[PDB]
Amino acid sequence: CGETCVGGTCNTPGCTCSWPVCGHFRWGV
Repeated sequence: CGETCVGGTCNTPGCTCSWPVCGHFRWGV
């Protein structure tokens, strides 16, 4: 998605948290 969940919170509809950053595991956005 192009974000960062340094706090550990990125549970969005269609996106996952990837501390420090945020997005996915394959792409990372």
